[PDB]
Amino acid sequence: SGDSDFVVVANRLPIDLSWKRSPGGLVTALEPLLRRRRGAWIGWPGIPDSDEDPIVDGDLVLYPVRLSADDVAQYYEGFSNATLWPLYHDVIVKPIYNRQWWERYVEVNRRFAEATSRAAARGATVWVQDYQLQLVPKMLRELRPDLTIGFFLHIPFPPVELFMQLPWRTEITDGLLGADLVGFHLPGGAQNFLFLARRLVGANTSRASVGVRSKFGEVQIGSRTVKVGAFPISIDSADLDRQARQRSIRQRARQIRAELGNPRRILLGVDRLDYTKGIDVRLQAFAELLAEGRVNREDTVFVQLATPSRERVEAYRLLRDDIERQVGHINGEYGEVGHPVVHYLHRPVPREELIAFFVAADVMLVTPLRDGMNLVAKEYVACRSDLGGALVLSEFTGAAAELGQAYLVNPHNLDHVKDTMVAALNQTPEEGRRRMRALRRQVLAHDVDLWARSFLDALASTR
Amino acid sequence: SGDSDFVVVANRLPIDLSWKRSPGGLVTALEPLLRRRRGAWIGWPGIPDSDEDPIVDGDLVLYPVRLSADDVAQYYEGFSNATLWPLYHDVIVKPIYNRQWWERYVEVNRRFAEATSRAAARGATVWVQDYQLQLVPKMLRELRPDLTIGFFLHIPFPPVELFMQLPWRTEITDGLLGADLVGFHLPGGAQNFLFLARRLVGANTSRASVGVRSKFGEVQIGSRTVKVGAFPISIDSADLDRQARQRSIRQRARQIRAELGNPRRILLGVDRLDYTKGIDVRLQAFAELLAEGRVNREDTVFVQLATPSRERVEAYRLLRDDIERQVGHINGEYGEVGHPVVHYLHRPVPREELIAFFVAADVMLVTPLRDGMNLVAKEYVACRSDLGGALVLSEFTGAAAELGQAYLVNPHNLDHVKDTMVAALNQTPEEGRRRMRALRRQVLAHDVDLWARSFLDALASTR
Amino acid sequence: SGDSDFVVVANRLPIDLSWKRSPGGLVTALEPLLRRRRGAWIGWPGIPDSDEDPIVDGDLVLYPVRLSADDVAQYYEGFSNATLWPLYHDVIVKPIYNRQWWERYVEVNRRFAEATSRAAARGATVWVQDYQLQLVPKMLRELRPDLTIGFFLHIPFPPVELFMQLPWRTEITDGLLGADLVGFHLPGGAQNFLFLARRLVGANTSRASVGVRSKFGEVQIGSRTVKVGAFPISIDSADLDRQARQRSIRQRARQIRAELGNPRRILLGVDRLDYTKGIDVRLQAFAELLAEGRVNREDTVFVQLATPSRERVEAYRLLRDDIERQVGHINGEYGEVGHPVVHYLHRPVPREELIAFFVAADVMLVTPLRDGMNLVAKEYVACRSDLGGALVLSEFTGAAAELGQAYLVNPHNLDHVKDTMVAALNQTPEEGRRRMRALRRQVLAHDVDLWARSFLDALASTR
Amino acid sequence: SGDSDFVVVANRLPIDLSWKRSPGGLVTALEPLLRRRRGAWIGWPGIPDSDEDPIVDGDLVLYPVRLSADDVAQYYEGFSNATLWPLYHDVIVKPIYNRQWWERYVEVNRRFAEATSRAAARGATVWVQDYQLQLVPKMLRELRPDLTIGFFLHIPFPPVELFMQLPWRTEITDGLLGADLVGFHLPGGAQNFLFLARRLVGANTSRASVGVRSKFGEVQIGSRTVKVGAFPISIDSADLDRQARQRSIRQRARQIRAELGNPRRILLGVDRLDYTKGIDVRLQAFAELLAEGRVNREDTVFVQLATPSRERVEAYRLLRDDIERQVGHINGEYGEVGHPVVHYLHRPVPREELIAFFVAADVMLVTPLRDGMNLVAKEYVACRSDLGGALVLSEFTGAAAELGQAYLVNPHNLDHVKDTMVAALNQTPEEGRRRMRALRRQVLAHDVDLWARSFLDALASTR
Ligand SMILES: Nc1ncnc2c1ncn2[C@@H]1O[C@H](COP(=O)(O)OP(=O)(O)O[C@H]2O[C@H](CO)[C@@H](O)[C@H](O)[C@H]2O)[C@@H](O)[C@H]1O
Ligand SMILES: Nc1ncnc2c1ncn2[C@@H]1O[C@H](COP(=O)(O)OP(=O)(O)O[C@H]2O[C@H](CO)[C@@H](O)[C@H](O)[C@H]2O)[C@@H](O)[C@H]1O
Ligand SMILES: Nc1ncnc2c1ncn2[C@@H]1O[C@H](COP(=O)(O)OP(=O)(O)O[C@H]2O[C@H](CO)[C@@H](O)[C@H](O)[C@H]2O)[C@@H](O)[C@H]1O
Ligand SMILES: Nc1ncnc2c1ncn2[C@@H]1O[C@H](COP(=O)(O)OP(=O)(O)O[C@H]2O[C@H](CO)[C@@H](O)[C@H](O)[C@H]2O)[C@@H](O)[C@H]1O
Repeated sequence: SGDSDFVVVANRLPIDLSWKRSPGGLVTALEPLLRRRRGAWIGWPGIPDSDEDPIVDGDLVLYPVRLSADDVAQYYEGFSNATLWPLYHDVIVKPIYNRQWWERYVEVNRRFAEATSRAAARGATVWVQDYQLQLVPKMLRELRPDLTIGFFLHIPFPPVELFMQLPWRTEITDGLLGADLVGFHLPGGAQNFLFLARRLVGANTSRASVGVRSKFGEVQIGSRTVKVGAFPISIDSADLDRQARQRSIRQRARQIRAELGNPRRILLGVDRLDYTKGIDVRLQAFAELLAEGRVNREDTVFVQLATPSRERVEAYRLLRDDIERQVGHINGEYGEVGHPVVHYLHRPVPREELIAFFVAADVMLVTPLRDGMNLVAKEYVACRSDLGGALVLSEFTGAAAELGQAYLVNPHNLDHVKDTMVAALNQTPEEGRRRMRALRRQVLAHDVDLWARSFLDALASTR
Repeated sequence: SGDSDFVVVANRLPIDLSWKRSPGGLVTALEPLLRRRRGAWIGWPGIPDSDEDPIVDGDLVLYPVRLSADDVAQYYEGFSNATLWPLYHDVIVKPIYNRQWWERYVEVNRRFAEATSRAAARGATVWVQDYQLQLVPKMLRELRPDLTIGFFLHIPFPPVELFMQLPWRTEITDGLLGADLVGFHLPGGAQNFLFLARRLVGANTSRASVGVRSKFGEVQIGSRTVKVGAFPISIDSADLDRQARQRSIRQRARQIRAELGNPRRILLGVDRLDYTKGIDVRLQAFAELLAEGRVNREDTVFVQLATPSRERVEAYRLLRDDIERQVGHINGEYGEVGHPVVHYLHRPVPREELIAFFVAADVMLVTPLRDGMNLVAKEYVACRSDLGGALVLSEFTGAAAELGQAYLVNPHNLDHVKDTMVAALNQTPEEGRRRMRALRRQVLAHDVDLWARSFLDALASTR
Repeated sequence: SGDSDFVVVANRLPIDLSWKRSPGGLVTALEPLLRRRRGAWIGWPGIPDSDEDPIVDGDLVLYPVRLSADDVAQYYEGFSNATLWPLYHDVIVKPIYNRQWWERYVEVNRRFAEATSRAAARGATVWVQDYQLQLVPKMLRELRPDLTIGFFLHIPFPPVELFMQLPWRTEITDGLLGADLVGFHLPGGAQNFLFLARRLVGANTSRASVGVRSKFGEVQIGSRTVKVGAFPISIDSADLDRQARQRSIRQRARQIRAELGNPRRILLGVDRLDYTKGIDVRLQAFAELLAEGRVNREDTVFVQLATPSRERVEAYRLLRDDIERQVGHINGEYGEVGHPVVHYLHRPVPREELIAFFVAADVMLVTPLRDGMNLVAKEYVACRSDLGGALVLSEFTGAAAELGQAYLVNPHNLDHVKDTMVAALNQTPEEGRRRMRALRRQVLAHDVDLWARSFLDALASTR
Repeated sequence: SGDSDFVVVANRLPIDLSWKRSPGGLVTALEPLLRRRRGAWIGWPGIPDSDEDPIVDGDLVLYPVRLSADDVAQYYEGFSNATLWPLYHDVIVKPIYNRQWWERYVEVNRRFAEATSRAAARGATVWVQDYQLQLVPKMLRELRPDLTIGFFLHIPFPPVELFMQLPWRTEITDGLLGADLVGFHLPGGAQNFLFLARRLVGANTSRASVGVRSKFGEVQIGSRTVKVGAFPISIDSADLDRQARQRSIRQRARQIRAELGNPRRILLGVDRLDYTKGIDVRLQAFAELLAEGRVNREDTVFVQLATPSRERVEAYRLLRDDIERQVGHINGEYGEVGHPVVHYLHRPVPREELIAFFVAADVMLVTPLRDGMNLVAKEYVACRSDLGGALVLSEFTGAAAELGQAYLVNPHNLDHVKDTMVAALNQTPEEGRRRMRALRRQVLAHDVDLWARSFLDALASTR
């Protein structure tokens, strides 16, 4: 019946493609828990039409979920990325409502639930991850009412006015309510969920504000209670802090500045390419600052590192076209031959190279239109043990709830985005250090370990 | 100092362009109150660069507000229609954030406040109308703290996640909080407003659900309390009921059906042209039903009457192009020469002609994506004293909160929109009558008089 | 070796899909020649992956060419319709240059040549039809130097400045030069071909103007001479004339006018849907005339009958969208419920119904941007034995070279298109008759029989 | 009556904006003729609403033509740049036919003719320049039949099938026929003009091919004959040759290569931004070569220098957007931070800097879709006295008729454009020198002086 007493369910297995374990991430965050539990991980291995035979990793048992390329297209590229993703992110792009996508999403979700049941021992603890798998908790509780089930959403949970658009709004809500604990990064998501529970499902809920890792909400579902909480994700702050101190990284950061023609100021953007990330906004702000002579085109350069994402989704292709136009435009207007003012890469950057960029950057531009947390904001902070740099951060990130000492911006307020970029570029050394010290105190004290433990303690208490 | 003890403030004066009073509307709803008060109306006369000399109407004193064509472009076509309107309607279209529009909106709002102060006697009651004038209550209270000020929003008040986009979010919120009473059509708007008050402004508010014309919310603003309520607007039900019974109207309805080639079923759409109104959705549903042979192209016709709106706003021009494409397409595919399946007019229809269409229509299609109330739903119901017809109504209207006996649809769920249109077309006489009787009981009992009195009683109680 | 002494090669067999002979067309025009020759027809049967076994029709032997759906996509929808077609029609739409399309076009052309060789007896006469098969004459002469080969292009032959764009310009030119006779509708095409022969291929040609069915051009290709001529295609004028006189047709024409609400004037457009046909132009002209009050929206109606074409080619889908927008727009602006000013059908009209429309129409609108001949202009004329009606005809048709008594227009000169439509609508009975009599004298004397005989006499003389 | 016996008429005066004479160009080419004649120049000074008082330059008398910003918009940006320009260049972009533009073009042309008459002495020689002023010769001959009038078109003269689109085709043709000599860069243009003369105007013309600076064509216009010829424009080859040899230029070329990260190969594009210039084609070719690994992204760089043009014309803005997208795209895909594979400037480059780029570039990419001559091809050749470099040149330039030793390409044949770019990048030193020597022999022997003298000798012989 499966001999795992702790099970993680996520769209992907924690491996890279023969194959090896992916570095960092949740799987590393859960390392010391797997040392005391019989742990399993359920997910798609990332290859189409694979076996579903369990793979032993010593520390982990991997249960591959079989998906065809067609399953992936309709469940993932379709329903997950082109229905749920834009809807949950404040419909920045118009969601597509497609019944064939929904039906595949249901099937695939069931397949994940079945795989989980195979792995899970009696009374096992299950942690379901993220928006692609919102039906699993209910499906799992129906197959296996003995299980303790947690669910955490890594993206925002939208306001009810928007969520209601979903023709399958009730099925998704019922899906989440199959969990013992439903967690979000922010109290706002939790409160939206409680309100949805009363409005759409008619369940009795708690009415108080939801705290951070405390003051939990409750939804009554017949005989049982669903716990609702906010657990803001973070990074392995100490590890990144240590990694950024390496001599090789610091020398690379110096070499990067030399390769850029030794600018006095470097702005940096690091993003998975997504319309949620507000890359177009920072480029527009930068172009207008150059037009206004408020940024010196001779000693200031912007580096944007976009890692490719969701190429088969038309909205992402269109966003890529817009950004790339902006890059060519800005350089043609304000650059010189042999000296761009914008450097842009559309590719995955090796982790040590990326860290060197964090170390090199005088201003980190993290300006999403809407983002669940955004780890890049926290990664930059963790890397600046030298206390240099400046973080310009959108209010519409979960990170802005913790990183209040950054230069916060409303990305829709372009005038203030521009004022703020100038302010960050021209800050005094002391003021820069004051902010970075405060940000680091936060990020170092609130790491992924605290997050993981807080969620699992909450989940454990529902027993 | 002005000798009016009751003052209405709205973007437009209640006149038609020399000039005469506009029929119906709020000005008719307030007729018996003006018989017992010295009443004034403040608004733009609809002509550019006019005098601001008061005009006596016997029952009313009209205070024209001077606006230039440029004022109208930036305050109205700009900020009101291309910033606030799309934002408040769940960003169906992308709002434009423009500082020049904001500054004009502020100036014009101040000009309205000044005009109000001129007209208003000491201790006068003021009722400010709608989204173009959200700054007036605060501006007015600053000029004239002796006044009792009510404000009613005729469009939805969006969720906080969306409202927060507005770079001038705080100024707008402070603006509304200048009122003694802030009213919305729905509890949902009221509750969004209270939540915004706590989150953005930090004011202490009530935490309970907001009732309908009862169980009011409260926002504490220093020394004074702001009342927050839901007052769902309606029509002069009895008057429209009476008007629809005229012999001439009923004969016209018969003649309309003959001019349409005597179809067995007529579907009707009546809308101010707006992307909020979901005209594209009903056309898509109709086209697919015809493709699927689920509607008989030989005996069923759809009439769409769009009255022109906001021609200088690009989004409205684009929507008009899309709808008109759909019309040509559907007729080219399923019509015959001499017999369209879709009749479409882009023009204002005389009121008696419009009522004849309500009487003629077997199915009323009211399918907005998002609408504050939508009066057309209620007008149709009021017209069907014969108890014929069927109302297909979007859940995303304020009207759907009262007209639950209609055929309710999620307009994003196209499959169900299509199922519902077939069901309404093919309903039994008895089932049709059962629904229409129940709808009429509601609409006849809850008219614009009840709405107006409920709001003003609430406003009066803040003294 | 095949026992046919006269062979027609065309993209399609002359059949309809079991199957029966297509009415009218070239196959009917060649009926009395097949009575004195052993005739064969080579072409695709219109079904994918068919046999290539000959089919005896008594009067004809049909040699089916096997094509896969992929062959059709790349050779026909691709190279023929999306490379050659827009290029030859003055690049109204941007040609797509695709090497995979070219290679398939070559393969398919070879397959046609092989099929021809199978059917053709020693010394047989072969008539290759149109732009999809321009490589066949050279390929055929290489396989079978005993054959007499004619080729006729049914579309315009573009000026050299445009033809030169084609990366495979030389291969196409060499292809055509494989024929003993290369014929075009117009001297202009013939002269373009001669000039191309000198410029691109370097062959010695004649330098005189090319006559109509006379004064032929010559291209010297080593040992042999290629004849170049103009043979303007026509219709079976006498048959259509006779058909239009039927009592049933005339009664249908009257019934059509009654079904249109008995307009005083009917304008008609009849076209295979194509961006070459200038349907968008006549709609624009009509809309502006209505806007200007120069056409009476109360007693004048426009009927447009578009038969579907090339749905898998994006440019045709886009044109359909534009036209259909125009239709919806014009009706929404100038129509009434129950009375459109534009009736539009996107569907094949039965031949007797179409003829009834020709008979009913007061003004025939034939306004292509560029058209090889356009048979509709001549069909209308043939149908008006009552001498009623008016033909408005684009100068950029081959038909305008013969139908000079029509109301000729430059479709790019919209002001004059509009003036001309008013003039045609309001012509005196006598002036209308004078033009229609002259047009009919032309069309009745120059029919498809004269065309076919003239081409084949020219082809025969090369022996 | 004006005391100038030689008069140049062009859209612009030969000055830069107080003001000074523009370097190089036609005005320098005509320097030794002005030393023996009383010369005048008629044109717009480039400022709106100026005086028309003559300005003495000692060597020249400048007659400013008064134009308002509105005149410029409708005559120049409108008719010239958005009607004639796309039409004459094979409708790469769709011409706009606008009667208001035409009427302004007529008025402005008349104003130029009047200014000319003011300056011109009895029996004076007049040289009218280019496509904005095609009506002047007829207008001038009507005012002043004593004048000898030449006209030269600097852009291609399109084939008749395209020219015929122009609603004002006859007025333009009559306009040109007002000249004693009409000259084009190429025999092809001359021959198109003769054919147009016979077809549209019905004039008797010569029928032979038109030679280069010889074997002239003739159009008979009543009593007088119009000479038609081909005079391919060139540059001051010797001066540019000398200029490129300067030590400072050669050092700058070396410094440019160092600033580019010392690539082994530099490709260069230099163009006035125009959709005729095929900048999008070379970028596409370069991107695909990089994708295919046929160009080394580590040691090969492309520099594109676009100088801004016609910003108020939407087609030019759209082309700029497309190019700039391509630049950003290619760099994001194949560049490195600190090392773009494409450098792009949208700005006027100082002449000495531009020459340094010619000297630095290993491959010159001159790939227009259609261009009258293209001087950049010849400028590059003149600069390479070191015999290094390679010229990749579109067949669809007038320059390709003289520069046959370059690497000629059909820009529509992208496969061959790509093959050719690889071939040019990888040519042997010797083969490179062989081509460059031959090209230089041509360009050095056929300079702007030969062109100017040949045209004026032809013009003089019509006396
Ligand atoms: N060019 C590049 N090269 C190499 N690495 C790059 C890169 N660009 C970004 N990365 C890395 O990818 C990760 C992106 O982190 P995000 O917070 O943006 O996660 P994401 O949006 O994908 O997932 C969701 O989950 C996370 C965690 O819950 C939330 O922060 C987020 O809001 C939510 O959308 C970072 O670790 C970052 O360093
Ligand atoms: N073709 C036509 N010819 C003639 N008359 C036509 C017409 N089409 C529509 N009308 C009339 O115009 C009015 C439209 O009523 P709506 O409820 O849609 O108001 P509207 O959206 O403009 O204003 C806002 O205020 C009202 C009242 O608060 C809210 O119902 C609404 O949600 C909100 O957007 C109806 O009275 C209707 O009969
Ligand atoms: N809605 C409808 N319903 C039923 N029938 C319809 C119809 N619309 C058009 N037709 C019929 O289809 C034919 C179209 O004739 P065209 O001259 O336009 O041919 P087409 O352009 O396809 O072919 C090419 O070959 C012919 C003949 O050489 C050239 O005239 C032409 O220029 C060239 O492009 C007519 O017989 C017409 O009556
Ligand atoms: N980025 C940059 N910075 C500085 N200078 C730059 C530049 N880009 C281009 N130039 C210069 O501008 C000129 C462009 O020459 P073209 O031949 O392309 O002329 P153009 O097309 O404008 O005019 C028309 O006239 C000429 C002459 O008859 C014809 O060659 C042409 O076909 C026709 O369209 C060159 O002298 C070139 O060196």
